[PDB]
Formats: sequence, C-alpha cells, structure tokens
Amino acid sequence: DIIIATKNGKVRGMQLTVFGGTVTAFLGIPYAQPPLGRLRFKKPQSLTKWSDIWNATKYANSCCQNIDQSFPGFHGSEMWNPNTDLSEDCLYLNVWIPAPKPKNATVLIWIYGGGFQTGTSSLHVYDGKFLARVERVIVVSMNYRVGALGFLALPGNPEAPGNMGLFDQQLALQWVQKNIAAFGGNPKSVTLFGESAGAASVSLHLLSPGSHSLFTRAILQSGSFNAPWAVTSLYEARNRTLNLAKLTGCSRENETEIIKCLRNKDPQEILLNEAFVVPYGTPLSVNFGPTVDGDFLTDMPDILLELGQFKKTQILVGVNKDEGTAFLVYGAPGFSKDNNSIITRKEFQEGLKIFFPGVSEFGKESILFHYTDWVDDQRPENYREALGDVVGDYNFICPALEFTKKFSEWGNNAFFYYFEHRSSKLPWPEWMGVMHGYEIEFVFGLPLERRDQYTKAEEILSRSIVKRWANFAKYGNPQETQNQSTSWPVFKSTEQKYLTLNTESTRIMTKLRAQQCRFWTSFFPKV
Amino acid sequence: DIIIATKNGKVRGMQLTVFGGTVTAFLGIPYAQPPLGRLRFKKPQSLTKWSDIWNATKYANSCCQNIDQSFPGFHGSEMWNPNTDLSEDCLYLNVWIPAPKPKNATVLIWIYGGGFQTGTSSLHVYDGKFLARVERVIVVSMNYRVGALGFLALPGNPEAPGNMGLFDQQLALQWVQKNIAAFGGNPKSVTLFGESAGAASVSLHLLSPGSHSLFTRAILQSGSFNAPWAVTSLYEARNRTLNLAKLTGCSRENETEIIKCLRNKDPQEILLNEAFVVPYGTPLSVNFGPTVDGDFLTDMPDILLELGQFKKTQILVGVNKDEGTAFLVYGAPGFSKDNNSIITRKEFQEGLKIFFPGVSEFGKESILFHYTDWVDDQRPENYREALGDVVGDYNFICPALEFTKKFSEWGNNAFFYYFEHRSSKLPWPEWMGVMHGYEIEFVFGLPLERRDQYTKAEEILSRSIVKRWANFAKYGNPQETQNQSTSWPVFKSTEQKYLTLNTESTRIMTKLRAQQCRFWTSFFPKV
Ligand SMILES: *[C@@H]1O[C@H](CO[C@@H]2O[C@@H](C)[C@@H](O)[C@@H](O)[C@@H]2O)[C@@H](O[C@@H]2O[C@H](CO)[C@@H](O)[C@H](O)[C@H]2NC(C)=O)[C@H](O)[C@H]1NC(C)=O
Ligand SMILES: *[C@@H]1O[C@H](CO[C@@H]2O[C@@H](C)[C@@H](O)[C@@H](O)[C@@H]2O)[C@@H](O[C@@H]2O[C@H](CO)[C@@H](O)[C@H](O)[C@H]2NC(C)=O)[C@H](O)[C@H]1NC(C)=O
Ligand SMILES: *[C@@H]1O[C@H](CO[C@H]2O[C@@H](C)[C@@H](O)[C@@H](O)[C@@H]2O)[C@@H](O[C@@H]2O[C@H](CO)[C@@H](O)[C@H](O)[C@H]2NC(C)=O)[C@H](O)[C@H]1NC(C)=O
Ligand SMILES: *[C@@H]1O[C@H](CO[C@H]2O[C@@H](C)[C@@H](O)[C@@H](O)[C@@H]2O)[C@@H](O[C@@H]2O[C@H](CO)[C@@H](O)[C@H](O)[C@H]2NC(C)=O)[C@H](O)[C@H]1NC(C)=O
Ligand SMILES: *[C@@H]1O[C@H](CO[C@@H]2O[C@@H](C)[C@@H](O)[C@@H](O)[C@@H]2O)[C@@H](O)[C@H](O)[C@H]1NC(C)=O
Ligand SMILES: *[C@@H]1O[C@H](CO[C@@H]2O[C@@H](C)[C@@H](O)[C@@H](O)[C@@H]2O)[C@@H](O)[C@H](O)[C@H]1NC(C)=O
Ligand SMILES: *[C@@H]1O[C@H](CO)[C@@H](O)[C@H](O)[C@H]1NC(C)=O
Ligand SMILES: *[C@@H]1O[C@H](CO)[C@@H](O)[C@H](O)[C@H]1NC(C)=O
Ligand SMILES: *[C@@H]1O[C@H](CO)[C@@H](O)[C@H](O)[C@H]1NC(C)=O
Ligand SMILES: *[C@@H]1O[C@H](CO)[C@@H](O)[C@H](O)[C@H]1NC(C)=O
Ligand SMILES: *[C@H]1O[C@H](CO)[C@@H](O)[C@H](O)[C@H]1NC(C)=O
Ligand SMILES: *[C@H]1O[C@H](CO)[C@@H](O)[C@H](O)[C@H]1NC(C)=O
Ligand SMILES: [Cl-]
Ligand SMILES: [Cl-]
Ligand SMILES: [F-]
Ligand SMILES: [F-]
Ligand code: NA
Repeated sequence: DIIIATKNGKVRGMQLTVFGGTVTAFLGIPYAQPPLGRLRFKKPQSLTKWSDIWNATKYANSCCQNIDQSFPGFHGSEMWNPNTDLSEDCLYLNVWIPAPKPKNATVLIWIYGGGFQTGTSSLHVYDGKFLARVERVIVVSMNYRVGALGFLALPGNPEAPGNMGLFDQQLALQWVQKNIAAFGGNPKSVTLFGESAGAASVSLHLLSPGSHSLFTRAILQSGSFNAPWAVTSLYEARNRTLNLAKLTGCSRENETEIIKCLRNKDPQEILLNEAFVVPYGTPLSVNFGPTVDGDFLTDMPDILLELGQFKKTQILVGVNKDEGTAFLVYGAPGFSKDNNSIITRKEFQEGLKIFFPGVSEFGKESILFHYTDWVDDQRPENYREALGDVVGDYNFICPALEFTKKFSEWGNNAFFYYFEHRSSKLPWPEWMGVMHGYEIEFVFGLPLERRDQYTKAEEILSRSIVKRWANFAKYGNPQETQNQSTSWPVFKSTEQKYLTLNTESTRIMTKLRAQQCRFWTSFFPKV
Repeated sequence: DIIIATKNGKVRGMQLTVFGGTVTAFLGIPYAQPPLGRLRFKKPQSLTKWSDIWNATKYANSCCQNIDQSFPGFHGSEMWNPNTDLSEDCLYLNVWIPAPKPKNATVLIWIYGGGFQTGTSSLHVYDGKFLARVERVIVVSMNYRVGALGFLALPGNPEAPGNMGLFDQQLALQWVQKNIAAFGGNPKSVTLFGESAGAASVSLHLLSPGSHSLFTRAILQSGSFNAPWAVTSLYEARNRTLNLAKLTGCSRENETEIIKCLRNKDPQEILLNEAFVVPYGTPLSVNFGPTVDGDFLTDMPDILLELGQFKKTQILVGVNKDEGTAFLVYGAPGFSKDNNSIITRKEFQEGLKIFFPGVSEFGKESILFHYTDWVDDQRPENYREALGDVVGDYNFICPALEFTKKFSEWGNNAFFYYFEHRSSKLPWPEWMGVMHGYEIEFVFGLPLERRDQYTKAEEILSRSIVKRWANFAKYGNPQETQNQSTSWPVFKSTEQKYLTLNTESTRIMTKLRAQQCRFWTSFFPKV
C-alpha cells in the first residue's frame, strides 16, 4: 500500500509490474477545482483540500472534445481518440515514480497534442511507466481544457480571457513544484516535453513569465508556437467567439452576457458548433487556440522570440521525416489511406486549395512553382509526395527550425533531431512514411516491451532515444555516453547541425530543408 | 605640325585649344583592314601598312547601324545617334594626348554602349580632349562593328563565328599595346572604361584570355556581361541568324552558303531586317550580341565568373539612380516624355508585358507583388516609379552588384558607386530623374567647360569624378586625396560599401537595393 501525503491531502497509488520490476502509479490526482457552472471559461481555481485518502488508481475523465470519426474501426486514427469518459470535470494529472521510491529524481512532464481541440494524458502512447522503470525519472502528465472550453477568448474579460487550457497546464506545473518532493521528485529538475500542440504549449511556457520558475528545461517534438496553426489572432478569436454565440443562440449586446449565456449551454452544444466558427477550415484547423491575452502571453510571441524575451535554458527540438502525410487523407482530393494515392497536377492544385483556403492565387502558384520543379523522372508519385512535403514543411518542420535558430541565437544550447524511422507496426499505408505522431511511442519506451512485436532494431532505437531524453532532462545534454554512439552536436545558427534518428546509422547532418524553409520562412509570410 | 611614326605608318594629328592649354588629337586612325566584301562577318584582319602621312584630322565613319527615330528634333534622343557617315568601312580609333607630349602617360580606352546594335566613338559626350588636358592621361576610343554586321553568329564557322565587334575592340587594344609608346603612352598602364554595352564589353575583356595582356584595369559604368540583355544564347543566335536569312531571301541548306548570300546583300537590307529576327522585342532588345563562340569566350561567362576564371586586377563599377526610366518611353503604355506619366495598375501590368514578353504570368505576378507593396500614401506616381525601378534593377543595378560581389570574392579590390546627380541641362522630363547614360558627360569632363552653362556645383562634381577615375587608372585607387574628400572604401562581399556621387554630400552607404536584388538575383532566374 503506497500513500503519499500531498499539500491538499493523502493519495493512494498502485503498484505496476514493469520489466521484472515495480513502478508506482498515481493516476487521476485532482489539481484544480472542477471548472463547472460559473467556472466554465475561467482560469482554473486552486483546490480546496481534503481529509481521507484520494484513490489515484485509475485514469480520470478526459476533457470535453470532438472525436475523430473519420475511420471507425481503424487503429491508426482511433488510437488518438480519448479512452476515458469525457467530462468538464477533467483537471487531473498522473504521476509515475520508480520503486523503490527515488530520493531526488528528475521529473519529466508530458503535455499532449491534438491541435488544442482534442487530446488526453491517458492514451497508451503516453504511458509513463516505462520511463520511470528504465530511467528512474518521475513522469507527470495532466489533462488540460481543449477547444472553446479551453481557449474561447473575449480578450481582457476575466469571464473568458483566453488561454485557460494553458493556465490548466501551468497550474499542474505549480502542483509539481509544491508536491513532487513528497513523491521523491526534484522540483529543481523538471523538464517539459510535448508533441505537436503539446510542443507548441511547451514553447509558450518558455515565453510565459508565470511559467519561468516552474520548470528547468524543454523538449519540443513536432511543434512550436511559431507554427502557422499555433496562435489565434485577437481578430480571429473575437470573430470566432461571436460566431459561436450566434450559432448557439447566445448573441447579446453585452459581452459578459454572451459568456453568461454560453455557460448555460450543454457542453455538447458547444462542441457541436466549434467546427462552424470559421467560414472554411483545413485538416489543420485550430479553431480555438492560444491568443495574446496580456496575461499568459504579454505580447505577440514572434516579437518575444525575435527579441530574446524567453526563459534562458537548454532545448531539445525535432521533427519527423513525413510530418505532412497524416493530414492529406482528411480532405485532399485523390488521397486515401487504402490506396497508393497517386494524384494528378490538378488534384495537387485542389489540395493546395484545401490546405491554403485563402491565400491568394499567386500564393498558391508560388507553392506550386517551388515544390513541382521535377528533377525529374516522372515518376507518378511526384505530386503525392510534393503535397505531403508542402504540408509538413509549412506546418511543422520550417517553424521548428526557425524556432531553434532564433532561440539558440540568445546563447543557449539547443539540440535538433530528424526522426526518420517508420514503426514496423504502423497501421497507415507505406506511402505515408514516417508520420506525425509516430515518434511518441519510441520516446515513451513502448518498443522496450518485448511482448509487443516491435523489431529488435526498434527496441534498440527506443532504448537509445529514451536514454538521450533522460540525459537531456537530468543533465541538459542528450548524449548516449556508453555504447560508442554518435555525439549529438549543439545546433547553432551558423551551420545548423542536427542528428538523424533511425535504426541503421545515426548521422550528423546540416541545414535541414534549407531551400524549402527559405521559401516558407523568408518569402511566404509576405504571401 | 605633329607627326607620329606608328608601326603601320606616319600619322598627322591636330592641335586643339582646351582650357588655355593644348591637346593633340589624332582622330580616325585605321586599326584594321576594312571589313568589306568577303571580310564581312569575319574577325578583323590586320592592317597592310602605308607610306606617306595619314591625316588623322577628323572623326572617321561610324559603323552601320539603325538609328533612334523615336523623337525627331529632340536632343535627348538625337545626342546618341551617329554624327559621322555610316559605312562598313568603320574600323578606326581616336587618340588624344596632352601637350607637351607626355613621357609615359596612363591610357584610358573608351568602349561605347548602344546595346551592341548602335554607337560611335565620335559622340560629343565621349570627347577625350578634356581628360587629356586636365589629367594628362592619353584617351583612346574605337569604332567597333554593331548589330548583325558585328555579332551575327553561326557558332564554330569562321565565316560568321560571332563576337566580331568584340574582336574589333580587342584589335584596337592590340594597336594600343604596339603603338601607344610612340605617342608618349604607357602600354603597361591601360584602363578600359565603357558604359552600358561598353561596360558589358569591358567585363568580357576581363573574361577573355586573348585580352588578358592588353590592359591593366577596368571601369564598368551601368553594365556588365551578367545583365540579362548582354549575352545571346547559342540557341537564340542560330534562330536569329536563320531568321535573318529567311527575311533576306538567303535561306540555304548549306550554312556557309547562307553567309555567302548575306555577304551579297546591301548593308541597308541587313539593317532593315534586324528588328524582325525575334518574334517579340523589348525597348532593351539586343538582337545580335555577344555569344559563347569558344574563341573570345571559352565557356558560359556566368560559369567563368562564379569559378574565378578572369583577369585578377582592380575594378571600378557603378550605376545611376534611375537606370530604368529612359526605356519606359519606348513602348510602355501611359508613358510620355511630354507629361508626368502617371500610370494606373493596369498600365503597370501592361508595361511588364512589354518588358518581360514571356516570362510566365506567374513571373510577371511575382514582379508585381515585390514592387507594388505600397508603403503607402497613394501617391499617384506609385506605379510610374515602380516600373522604372523594375526595369533599372533587373537590367542594370542588380547585375552590376552581383558582378562586383562575385569579382571581389576572388581577392581583388573593387570600388562601387551610385551616381545620383541629374544634369541641370537634361532635356528629358523631371520624372525620369537620374537617367541611364547621363553620368558619361561628367566622367568626360564636359562640365569643366565654363562656357557651357552647367552649374558651379556640376563643375566641382565633374572635376572630382575626373580625378577619381584618373587616380583609379593610374594607381588602382579612386581617391581624391587633396580636398578633404570622403575616402572611397573597397567593396567586399560582406558589407558591400559603396560611394554616392552627387553635388551636396558624398556618402558611404551599404547594401544597395538589398531587398530588390534578393528578388532578381536569388529568385527570378528560376522564373
Ligand atoms: C467572421 O465570421 C463571419 C460570419 O460567419 C458566418 O456565420 C457564423 C455564425 C458561422 O456560421 C460561419 O460559418 C459563417 O461563415 C464570416 O463571414 C462569412 O464570410 C464568407 C467568406 O468566405 C462569406 O461567404 C459568408 O457569406 C460570410 N457570412 C456572413 C454571415 O456574413 C467572416 O468570414 C469571418 N471573418 C474572418 C474569417 O476573418
Ligand atoms: C525562332 O524563329 C521562329 C520564326 O520566326 C518567324 O519568322 C522569322 C523569319 C521572323 O520574321 C520572325 O519575326 C517570325 O516570328 C519563331 O517562331 C514564331 O514564334 C511565334 C511565337 O511567339 C509564333 O506566333 C509564330 O507563328 C512563329 N513563326 C513561325 C514562322 O513559325 C520562334 O519563336 C523563334 N524562336 C525563339 C524566339 O526561341
Ligand atoms: C484512391 O481512393 C480515393 C478515395 O476514394 C475512394 O476510396 C477507394 C479506396 C474506394 O473505396 C472508392 O470507392 C472511394 O471513392 C480515390 O479518389 C476518388 O476518386 C473518384 C473517381 O471515381 C472521385 O469521384 C472521388 O471524389 C475521389 N475521392 C476523393 C476523396 O478524392 C482515388 O481515385 C483512388 N486512387 C487510386 C486508385 O490511385
Ligand atoms: C501622357 O501622354 C501619353 C502618350 O500619348 C500622348 O502623348 C501626349 C503628350 C499627347 O500628344 C497625346 O495626344 C498622345 O496620344 C498618354 O497615353 C495615351 O493615352 C491615350 C488615351 O487617349 C491612349 O489611347 C494612348 O494609347 C496612350 N499612348 C500610349 C503611348 O500609351 C497619357 O495618357 C498621357 N498621360 C497623362 C496626361 O498623364
Ligand atoms: C535535490 O537536488 C537539488 C539540486 O538539483 C540539481 O541542481 C539543480 C539546479 C538542477 O540543475 C537539477 O537538474 C539538479 O538535479 C538540491 O537543491 C536539493 O536539496 C535536492 N533534494 C534532496 C536531496 O532531497
Ligand atoms: C613606363 O612605366 C613603366 C612602369 O609602369 C608602371 O608599372 C606598371 C606595372 C603599371 O602598374 C603602371 O600603372 C605603372 O605606370 C616602365 O616599365 C616603362 O619602362 C616606362 N616607360 C618609359 C619611362 O618610357
Ligand atoms: C479506496 O480503495 C481502498 C481499497 O484498498 C478502500 O479501502 C477505500 O475504501 C477506497 N476509497 C474509496 C472507494 O473512496
Ligand atoms: C548499451 O549497451 C548495453 C549492453 O550492450 C545494452 O544492454 C543497452 O541497451 C545499451 N544502452 C542504451 C542506453 O542504449
Ligand atoms: C594632309 O593634310 C595636309 C595639310 O596640312 C596636306 O599637306 C596633305 O597633302 C594632306 N594629305 C591628304 C589630303 O591626303
Ligand atoms: C581641389 O581644390 C582646388 C583648390 O581649391 C580646386 O581648384 C580643384 O578643383 C580641386 N581638385 C579636385 C581634383 O577636385
Ligand atoms: C454589461 O452590463 C452588465 C449589467 O449587469 C454588466 O455585467 C457589465 O457591467 C457590462 N459588461 C461589460 C463587459 O462591461
Ligand atoms: C557545304 O558545301 C559547300 C560546297 O562548296 C562548302 O562550302 C562546305 O564544304 C559545306 N559547308 C559547311 C558548313 O561545311
Ligand atoms: Cl496549370
Ligand atoms: Cl489585378
Ligand atoms: F542512438
Ligand atoms: F568627390
Ligand atoms: Na515566389
């Protein structure tokens, strides 16, 4: 029986058998007042404290969210859907600790992705028990509000100020500062890690003065705030809040009255109308996302980054070889997970309309010109591959690289990876390659489980990744020092060295997507 | 009576009074066999030698060429038209020497512009008597063949090998090497200078192994071989030669027979058909220009420049503030030298069609996007100014800057100027500004003549320019060392310092047209 006394009460955890050893899991610890009734759309409020023992023995409710119903019965999409009941009562976190209890362990805090619209910490690919067992780190993950319930903004108004989901995260970081020593954790050694919107979130905690003293270091997998999907403008937010109001019968003259009306709606009515708050959307739409609220974010985050206004610490950042492919089957014509998706020039052009809904004709033409100078072959898969790269480069790779360049310019050590291994178990077709989201299982050590039918090369790759992430968290340096591994060099603005991650041979390379990112980064912000 | 014994015979010159002093002029010395009959389209042949005295007492015939008839009676255009009879018998040069005869004077050799289609050394703005008088340099200038008669190419065929006009120039440089000591000149101190196509020519002598030992240093005013108008492709040349053949009734199966037929045509029939050898032309058309002949030019000159295959010496290069404006009244809709030429967006778009006849729609749109981001005003002269800058930047400024960057990268001192003074006497309207061609009169010292109604500030500016050019020719360093002048810094690829030339204040500036040239240089060669 494992009982830990926290600041707000006692919690009971449970023992898990992992790799002939033991891990203690505390699943579903509350970290804030349930944001119900009048607390809907507000910043999370602190917890009241309890006598008796909270049983943290199962994963808690996931936050309200729409679900991916595109491919019922299909593991590739369904694996990302929530696996616990949905509820507004969802502000809970999970703690995995090694056994025996550690003395002063480094802490890894996971922040999930899902476009700020979806996600939960209870997914099987975020199970922190392997990391705890193998590296003797403590792993923490939290549920934070998503969609309108987490990000609705009527800027400056404390009834709906925006960024609530980010304040949920921040309050979980505070819980860790205050409570993790009780669990054998070192609050002075805390590394945030996250993927996609989780990685964007981690990058915003780097920018937020309120988050400064709540963590040590940061890991950004496939995401950063400067991605074009990551921050909603005040103009967009206002329009989208007002659209939601109109759609739910909540239009009012008085804005505080709008919010009052919205707090009376069933959460299901809110979810149902989220997709419609924009005239046109893309498979990458973030209808309700982070905004400049003058609280969590004091200024436009691009300005903050450019001018060095961020936490000075080490970062580990990376992307996957085929970031863009996953999104192509959610609306690009000619694409299907169930065939090789050879598309024509015309289909490619229609695809750009899907992903760049406007975007001038000139803008779309410039994309076409840059990405379809076939050298050369023809080569039926030309257009198919081009559209994937457009989407991955614009949305994930070039922003991650620009983030890393601009961050490192202020003197800190940054390390960049390019993940190029496709899971032997991937249920998506071969043409999709090394997909967005599919490094996560390697980071969390799932291929370390021999019962699981990953290859031996995958076990080795995962073990190596796990060691490098742990060494980054503990020591600020993502090396694997014992098995004559390639040294991961620091990424600097001149030279821009990065490390490739794959089963055959780890390589030091330079200037990832140099030509492509010159297009997106230097030219396309104008168009 | 002034008689000089040359390698090929005695020449008599004439005495000129200049600024209360004397200059000896030898106008119209032959330097090659007249390229008539069977010598038409061939490289120039050496001169036979003569007894008795050649009277070099007037300017010789100008080479056959079409004339600018756009504005009869108008000095601004007519000043560029030939002022001596046109003849195929035109291979003559001029020598001005100070009096008393110098002992070992530095030599400046002028190569005129005119798009390789027109020009003559006898123009009043190329009169070398002021330079000789004021700086005690020797000035030489030659007539070289222009148009088809100078540049017709059927590559590899000695009957019409291309580049004949460039070999004319080269043979005049040889004449100088062999003869200038007789006139008090130093063949080891020879500086080439030229403007527009003359400057492009100077840059090609830098690349030509045959010209290497024929000069010391080089000055490039408003031109360089990498300008888009400066070198004809082998494909274009062949098509244009064949088109000329078709147009003159000279189409044949045998190519040597084509040339034989062309040698029978009256030169007037050739001139008449030159404009038509291309389906569409621009006000900047160079129908018959330099080509890669494997003789004068051994490889594509861009490759030679990139890879450092050129004469290692100092260069002085520059451009005028409004290079592009002169061409706009030769076909852009809405433009007139006789009004302020306020054009609309649609007219601007039509203008691009005139100057970029194809050039995809995307290409033309990209130009529009880059040059019409009004910041901001509106501001009726927006489009008018934009089209001038497009034409000047693409055709003259960005190529001159890229030439200077690439040249200086191989270790030599380069000096770059930006000429921003508009002649008080300019007969063109004010909207045309600091025009192409209108620094030349300042270089040649015409404003030093007080009788001429230039301002006092212009006399001073000209005197300063003349000293800097002379110091560049004599010493490789374009300084004016005596009157507390701004030091002209070396232009280096990092930093890219240049000197502005104007009547108020000479400034050291950096990175001329940085944004515009990034567009033309990095992006537009693709489109
Ligand atoms: C801001 O919102 C307006 C209105 O959005 C419409 O009504 C909402 C309640 C919701 O149902 C949306 O899906 C509707 O589009 C947008 O105005 C629309 O713009 C499109 C242009 O693509 C136009 O064809 C529609 O007719 C407009 N609808 C109305 C009612 O005027 C507007 O585009 C949004 N502003 C943005 C995105 O900046
Ligand atoms: C190469 O030349 C051909 C033929 O040129 C035509 O005939 C010549 C004698 C002369 O009179 C030219 O002005 C004529 O254009 C070009 O073929 C023409 O191309 C245009 C496309 O703009 C087309 O509309 C015409 O019908 C074509 N004319 C013929 C007779 O076929 C061709 O464009 C040139 N190649 C180039 C510029 O690369
Ligand atoms: C790959 O499949 C796509 C997607 O749509 C199809 O999925 C197939 C697996 C099959 O079940 C089929 O019935 C289903 O429609 C194909 O694109 C479709 O092509 C048709 C032409 O008949 C269009 O009318 C559809 O709109 C279009 N769908 C989409 C979403 O664009 C695609 O042709 C196929 N590609 C191959 C075989 O290379
Ligand atoms: C400036 O003049 C141009 C050029 O053409 C005109 O020149 C004038 C000085 C005058 O002699 C006039 O008769 C002559 O046509 C004007 O552009 C012209 O505008 C007319 C509209 O009637 C068009 O039909 C012509 O095609 C067009 N010419 C060209 C070459 O494009 C221009 O409008 C005028 N601009 C002003 C006053 O701002
Ligand atoms: C736990 O260790 C603390 C020091 O942590 C280390 O130094 C900080 C600055 C970070 O770099 C972190 O990564 C390191 O692990 C001590 O202050 C603290 O007292 C320790 N607590 C114990 C032993 O109970
Ligand atoms: C003329 O002077 C010659 C040297 O010229 C100088 O050095 C060369 C290399 C160039 O740098 C040039 O600019 C200089 O002016 C002598 O070789 C030659 O003999 C002199 N001739 C005379 C005095 O009759
Ligand atoms: C928590 O679980 C333990 C089972 O060991 C039980 O004793 C206790 O009553 C539980 N508390 C609950 C369900 O509230
Ligand atoms: C390093 O090597 C050992 C022994 O060969 C192996 O068991 C382990 O998996 C490797 N460690 C890491 C961190 O990759
Ligand atoms: C050259 O000019 C002089 C005039 O001084 C004259 O003596 C001589 O005969 C002339 N030669 C000609 C015209 O061929
Ligand atoms: C320098 O100054 C003198 C005397 O003031 C003047 O006559 C001359 O024009 C100037 N020289 C140059 C080369 O500009
Ligand atoms: C609108 O008036 C109501 C009246 O109760 C009140 O909530 C508030 O003062 C007003 N709204 C705002 C946003 O100030
Ligand atoms: C074409 O034949 C003629 C026959 O006299 C001759 O000039 C030459 O050998 C041929 N042309 C070429 C270019 O070889
Ligand atoms: Cl098309
Ligand atoms: Cl338009
Ligand atoms: F590794
Ligand atoms: F000066
Ligand atoms: Na472009």
